[PDB]
Amino acid sequence: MGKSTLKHTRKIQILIDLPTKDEKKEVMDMMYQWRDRCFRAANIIVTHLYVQEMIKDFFYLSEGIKYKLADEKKDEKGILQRSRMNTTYRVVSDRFKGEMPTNILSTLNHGLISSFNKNRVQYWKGERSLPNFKKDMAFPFGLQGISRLVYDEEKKAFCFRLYRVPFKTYLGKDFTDKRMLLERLVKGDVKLCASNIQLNGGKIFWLAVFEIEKEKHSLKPEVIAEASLSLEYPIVVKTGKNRLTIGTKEEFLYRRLAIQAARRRTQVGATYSRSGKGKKRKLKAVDKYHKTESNYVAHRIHVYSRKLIDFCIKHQAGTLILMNQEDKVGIAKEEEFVLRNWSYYELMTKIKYKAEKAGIELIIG
Amino acid sequence: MGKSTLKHTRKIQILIDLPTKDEKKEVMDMMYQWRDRCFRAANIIVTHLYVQEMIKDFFYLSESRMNTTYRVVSDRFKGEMPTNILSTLNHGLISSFNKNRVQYWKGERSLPNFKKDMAFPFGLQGISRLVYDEEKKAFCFRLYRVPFKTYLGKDFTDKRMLLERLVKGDVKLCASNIQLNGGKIFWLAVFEIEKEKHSLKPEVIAEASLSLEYPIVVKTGKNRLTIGTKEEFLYRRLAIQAARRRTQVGATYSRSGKGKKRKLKAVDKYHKTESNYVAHRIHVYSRKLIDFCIKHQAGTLILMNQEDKVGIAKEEEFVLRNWSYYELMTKIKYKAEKAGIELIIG
DNA sequence: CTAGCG
DNA sequence: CGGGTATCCCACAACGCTAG
RNA sequence: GAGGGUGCUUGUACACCCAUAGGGUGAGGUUAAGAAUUACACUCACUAAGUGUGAACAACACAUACAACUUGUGGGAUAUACG
Repeated sequence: MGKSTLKHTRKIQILIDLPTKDEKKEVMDMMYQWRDRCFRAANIIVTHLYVQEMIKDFFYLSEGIKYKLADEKKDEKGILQRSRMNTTYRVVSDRFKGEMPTNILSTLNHGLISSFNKNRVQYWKGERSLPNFKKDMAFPFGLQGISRLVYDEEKKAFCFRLYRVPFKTYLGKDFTDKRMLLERLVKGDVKLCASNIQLNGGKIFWLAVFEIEKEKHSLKPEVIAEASLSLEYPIVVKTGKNRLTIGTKEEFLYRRLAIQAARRRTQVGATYSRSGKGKKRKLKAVDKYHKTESNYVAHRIHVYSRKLIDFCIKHQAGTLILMNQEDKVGIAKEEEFVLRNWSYYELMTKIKYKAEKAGIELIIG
Repeated sequence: MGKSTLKHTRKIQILIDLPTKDEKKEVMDMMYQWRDRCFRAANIIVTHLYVQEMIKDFFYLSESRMNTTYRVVSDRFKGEMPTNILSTLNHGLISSFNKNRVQYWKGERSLPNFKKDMAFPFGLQGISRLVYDEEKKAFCFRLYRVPFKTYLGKDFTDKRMLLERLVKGDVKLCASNIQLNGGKIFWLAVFEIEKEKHSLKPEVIAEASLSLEYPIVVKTGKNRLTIGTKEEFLYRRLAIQAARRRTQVGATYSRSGKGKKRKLKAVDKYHKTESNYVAHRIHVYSRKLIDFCIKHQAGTLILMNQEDKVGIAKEEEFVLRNWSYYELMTKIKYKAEKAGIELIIG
């Protein structure tokens, strides 16, 4: 049987549940410590995974031995004293024990070794650099971190202990969207995957990864929906005599160009702002647009994707084909403006995963 | 007390100085083999040097410092790879590791690794017979027994002048690089140029003029530099003015009877800080003009009146007005006297 | 509840 | 041409069990 | 008046607020000058924001309509700004 669930990530805001300020500050300092140690750990993992492969390659070219990475107790030619994943986990645990819980490591190391194997051939060949994990990386954690999850009616918020630190859930005015999903996890009706935890300027965010089941619709795959993507009209869709124009040039392209105009306005004007105090202070004004472009284009892409899938659903268009997308990709790679200003990879992945969630099969021509 | 010599890097195109195309093809494929060898060797030195330093953390394997790696790579690619290049590369990698050891310890930065398309390093010994050829109308040299001819084309940039001073020896060359991008051979050279003491030459004429869309624009020979732009100087003006208007509106609707000073101190402060803002802006612009004069050894600076009558003027506000503004001229004169620049009112 | 191992 | 950085494309992941 | 704060996260307007926030500072290093002092797109850091109760810059409670809500990690790539 195939996977009946698709992964999803929700942003639930969680707040430290301690009565006083100094205890909250202690928790927050401990979590900044967790983030910093996790980033150091991830660097350590990728370096430690790069090193022994070069040891293998050096030995191979020196004396032609087919050395391999495995437990020597199970392989004659192996160079490692235990399983490789245990090697990286053990070295990182030894270097950083007693500061952050070891499940951050036991869930980070898996993610890094899984990706290193798939980038192995390119690291041997040489078109990729060793990842340089950033300091704002969210530290991942597993289900061993959630315990005693319950609904406390005194506070009307979900309460749990994330590694011996309590947390109430600040769902706010979300009594229908995620309030149900966590209730589904208290009593065992939804599955929670190993999640990530963000820290952004005094607010904690629990990027919970669930497994949302598909939605069985009244779809007729014989009905075919034709969509055309352009930087003049974002989405144009056909279904027999039914057509919906999704988005406008003014709303998407012209807004994005105005936003870039503001960013360039500010970059030009930053030269004569408060100087003599470092680069960060001068470029505070352009820090303001840290992620404004990405967020606006992201929301517009999401709205277009949802409107298109709703178009298919209301017409029961069980199969969607994106017309002539190969030609558009080809011509776009030659013109800088479209590639920079026509986010087609994000729109493509959004449409693919939404259509695969909703049961609409997507074919690209 | 920084280093008296500055380092500049130029990207120049270099061709094989050979008559037949087949010879060029062989030379270029041999250079590609060189690049592959340098890539593998560099990865080996970085990883193995990391291993040797971090040995105590490598317990999970089965059961000077330069020389071991140098001999290993020498037996690795002897004959197929100029050992001078390998020695330069090993020196570079060990130096970089020494510089970044502290960051390597803490887990701050992972191990920097190289690529298939890295430009291979070479010392001064690789380049031989660096002479400027008139018959071939370019610069020619022999990189590891291989003659090579340089291409500048219709290059009006500083590359030709740098090449002339280099072949004349006025500029020292440092550890360079050779890159193979898009079927083209390029030379990434690093030049050690002594910072000649800049002295004010009174013959240099610097013309300072105001404009309608640049706060200060200054001309000096073929070097052109503008200081600021109208929106930059006007943003803060509009911002403070809007703040003053809004604060006035709020105060008029605020609680009265507590004193007129408590009501209009915000307005007085906004006007005063506007004046201080223009003072600081003139200060920075004057500093930039002085730096422009210094950077081109301009001993004489003259500010053009450029007033005229009617024409295009008398309608536009001519941002920065005219040289009658908030002690602008007196400040340029003071800073020039501090720098010894000749100032003649024009 | 946390830490180990593949 | 310097880091640093705003975005684009493009790939991958988001464990599972046992024992003190 | 742009821009922001609170109103779960993102977008649009929204009521209450902050706003010279492209500002006000603080720390370290470097540099120039006889000094005051200046300068650094050097590095780092801090400081404003709904209403009520509350001595409180403690805490708790209440706090918009609409659309969206699969996000993180990494690499490759170009561009803008400045030197």
